[PDB]
Amino acid sequence: VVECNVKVIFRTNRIAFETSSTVTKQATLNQISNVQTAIGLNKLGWGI
Amino acid sequence: VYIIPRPFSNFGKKLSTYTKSHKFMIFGLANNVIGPTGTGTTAVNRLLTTCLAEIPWQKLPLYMNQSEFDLLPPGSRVVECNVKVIFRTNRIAFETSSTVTKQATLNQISNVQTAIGLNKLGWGINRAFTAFQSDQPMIPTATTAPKYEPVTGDTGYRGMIADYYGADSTNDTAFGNAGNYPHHQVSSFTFLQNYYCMYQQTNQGTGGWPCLAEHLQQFDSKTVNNQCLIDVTYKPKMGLIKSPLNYKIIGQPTVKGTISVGDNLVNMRGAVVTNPPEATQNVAESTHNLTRNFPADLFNIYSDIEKSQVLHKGPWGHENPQIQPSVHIGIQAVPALTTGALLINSSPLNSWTDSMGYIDVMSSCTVMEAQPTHFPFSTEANTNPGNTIYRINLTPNSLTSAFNGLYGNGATLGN
Amino acid sequence: VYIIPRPFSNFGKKLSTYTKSHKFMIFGLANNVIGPTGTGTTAVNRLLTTCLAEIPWQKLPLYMNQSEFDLLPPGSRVVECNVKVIFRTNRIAFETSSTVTKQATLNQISNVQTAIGLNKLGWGINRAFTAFQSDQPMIPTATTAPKYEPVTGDTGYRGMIADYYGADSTNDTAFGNAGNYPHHQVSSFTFLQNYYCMYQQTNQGTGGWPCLAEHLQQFDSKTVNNQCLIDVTYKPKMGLIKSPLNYKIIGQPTVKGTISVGDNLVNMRGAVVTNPPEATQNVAESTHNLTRNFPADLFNIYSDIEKSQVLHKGPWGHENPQIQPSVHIGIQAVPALTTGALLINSSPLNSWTDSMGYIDVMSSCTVMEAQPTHFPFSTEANTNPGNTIYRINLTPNSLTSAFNGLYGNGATLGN
Amino acid sequence: VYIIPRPFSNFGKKLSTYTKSHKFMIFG
Repeated sequence: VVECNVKVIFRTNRIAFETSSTVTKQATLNQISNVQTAIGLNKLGWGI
Repeated sequence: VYIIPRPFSNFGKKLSTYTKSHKFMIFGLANNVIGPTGTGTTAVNRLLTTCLAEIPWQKLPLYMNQSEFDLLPPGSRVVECNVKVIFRTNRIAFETSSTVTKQATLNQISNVQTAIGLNKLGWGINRAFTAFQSDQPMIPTATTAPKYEPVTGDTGYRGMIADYYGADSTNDTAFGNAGNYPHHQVSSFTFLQNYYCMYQQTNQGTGGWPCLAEHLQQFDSKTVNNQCLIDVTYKPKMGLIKSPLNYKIIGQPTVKGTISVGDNLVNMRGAVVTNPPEATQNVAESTHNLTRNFPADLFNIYSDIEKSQVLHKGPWGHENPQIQPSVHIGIQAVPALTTGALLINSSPLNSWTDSMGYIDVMSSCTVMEAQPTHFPFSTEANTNPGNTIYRINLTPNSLTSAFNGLYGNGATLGN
Repeated sequence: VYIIPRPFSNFGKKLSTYTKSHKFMIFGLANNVIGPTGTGTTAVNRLLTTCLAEIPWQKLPLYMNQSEFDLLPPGSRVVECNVKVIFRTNRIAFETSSTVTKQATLNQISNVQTAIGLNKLGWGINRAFTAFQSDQPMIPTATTAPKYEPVTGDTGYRGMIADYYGADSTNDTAFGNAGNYPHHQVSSFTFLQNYYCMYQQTNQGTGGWPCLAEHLQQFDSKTVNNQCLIDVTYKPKMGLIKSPLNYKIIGQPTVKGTISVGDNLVNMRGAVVTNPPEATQNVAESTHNLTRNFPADLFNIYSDIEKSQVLHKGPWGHENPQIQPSVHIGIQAVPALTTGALLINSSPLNSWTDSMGYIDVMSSCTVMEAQPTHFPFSTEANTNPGNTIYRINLTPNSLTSAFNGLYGNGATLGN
Repeated sequence: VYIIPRPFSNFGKKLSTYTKSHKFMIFG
């Protein structure tokens, strides 16, 4: 293998809608989410 | 000098045009869990399924209705005909039910996908209309002969023609608070009753599912939205769509001295041809071809309702003593199925949110012709063998496009 | 907008090249007293002989050896291949013997002669290897099937392959103080074991010996010396030199719905063809042709040592459902035989001074190919009928070039 | 002068390429 690449696009995310009122979890049309990417960590840092 | 000027009968050419704004609807058929052999006859075979709905830009009725077709003079041929479609939008459900699995969401991620040649050109089959599943009901289940004409097990379903146009001022089955509506004539949505898929069996030949993905494009719907993604057209290689013109038998010696044999040594090829691939194998195939040549002049259609008959007849209508080949391209519009929000535990993906796309399609075509006569008392339109036209008959279907290529259409009937 | 970019598997193409400096030797075969029928089967026929040695720029081994050939992937085809030769010089004997006739001389008059197309294109036959004469021993005597591969009456002589390359680290017959040497690999002269000549019988057809002289050029050797007189090349019309690529049987309807018949009305020619000249006569000939068309897909080679198999296979390998023709040109290098100084009384010319020419020949070629696969789990390289290739089989040899043209090679075996 | 030109076997290099559009899903 000479070189090999990956490119990714945050095509989008989807978050649920509590109908259930139940619990706790108040139902909302609001949405606050946030992507997070990372590279070397894996190999290079302190993890698994 | 003084030349006495000759006569002339210039027979003009009618050339019409037709259009129609169809409002088609597709469903996001969940990347159709392949159904094994649609028939108890091919039993050991399967169909990888797509939602790629098929726009019948080859069945005459997409372009014109009964009358318009009905009224075309003999020798009427479709010149060119086009389709342009607009991803007018798609709609995806909203799980209220919490039930199951399928977490309720105001989110939405869907994506259009169109494709052209695949059909005809690639390795697949249009097998559609179907028979299928309960909630998370987008994958389907019963294959079936694709429906263009109307089908019936005494009750009947369908009628492309009537789907777009309604019935006759008198026809019962339609007309009615509740029966077969004029749709097109009064804007209505109607579905694109055929989707497309790929066939393949088990052992007499084998290696895996080829890659559709690299033969159809996919857009982020919302992006491509309200924008037209189709607009390809076809100028049929031979679209004589009404019984041809009769050449008249009134010349002279032997060619009407008698109705005998008038044959001659030309030294140039003049008959239609045939390939018969001898597939035989013992762990991956071994073929053999044998060109078969054959005849010519008997008719083109009959039932009159053979408007629901195919368009490009390049493989059987040899015009005059010569030859040629080619297949009408094919075209598909649709949205990959929206996946349910199946939380946590899904580590199979098989829950599918119902979603329907409203694709706006306009179809048009030309077809045209002459009505000449070269004999003073001859009744009918008339020409000469110079062209006369000629068909090439066979026991079964001629190139049954409802079953996959080898570029031209095999002449036999699938599933 | 946002199109999701499709996949791609670009399978690269291996393209190699090969060369080799062969050191060939020719003899001035005395304008070969024609030998009557080399076989007790054609008994009444003859061969006007030339010294024109044949450079086998058509037998794969002239270009590459075992391994290189051996290691070519399926679908490997020779692209082009060339030969250039240099009249490195010739040597003529010196009669010491006074004996006979042949007056001793430090004089020398010799002359090179080369020729191209003759072979294939003209009216002759490569019949060589031979069986011959005592001093003034350049004319020869026994015709014989030309040797490229190895021949044997249990003892064996030859091996083009091994002549150039030697044996295997273990093979006895070679390797040894004295057995089958690596020649090429360690510069050695070796002979051009085939010379060329013309055939012709007695009564079923007749008029005399045509004129070779006007189909080969002759130089004053010494002039042309150490200068290359050949350098022509051939780009084979169809040089698939390794078993082709298998088209896989995994598309869909009928084409694998079953392994049945999938045939179709194309209306275009798609099968290989055949001429069968009906030579019949009563004092100079009378012919009749009858085009025969035929089949296609079974294999290309087997014994693996079919590297000693021919190069341009234009008359039998139809690639995909279509067609074509043509023959690899042919090439000859040599010196007209030096005449003895046969004084006074010679009023027949038949005394010939032994002389040998060292012609320096370099051969090269390209051959190349791909190794693609379009099915996810398919084992082997694989393509599609789109091309698949197809051979056309027969009982005897296909175009047995070792017996003279009619441009293409008759398919039957001579002498 | 006159050098007799040596042989040569240039073995070419296959060099392919591959791609694929995967559609992956993550959970928060």
